Amino acid sequence: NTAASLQQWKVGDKCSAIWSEDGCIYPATIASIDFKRETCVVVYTGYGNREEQNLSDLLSPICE
Ligand SMILES: CN(C)C(=N)NCCC[C@H](N)C(=O)O
Repeated sequence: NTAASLQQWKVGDKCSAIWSEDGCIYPATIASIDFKRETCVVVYTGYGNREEQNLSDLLSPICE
């Protein structure tokens, strides 16, 4: 189940995010967090793409 919904993040943290385009988990680092939108922008590592994710949706990063 999705137990990791108790996520609290800071900018510059590595994580994994769901790509809007494929819907898959990809490695991304937090570029900015807007606690009011309860969301944060992540930059997909290796790609350079950036999109906004929910703090609670963010998953633990890769082993890199
Ligand atoms: C998780 N991400 C961002 C990716 N798997 N990206 C691949 C496509 C990257 C290209 N700049 C584009 O956005 O079209």
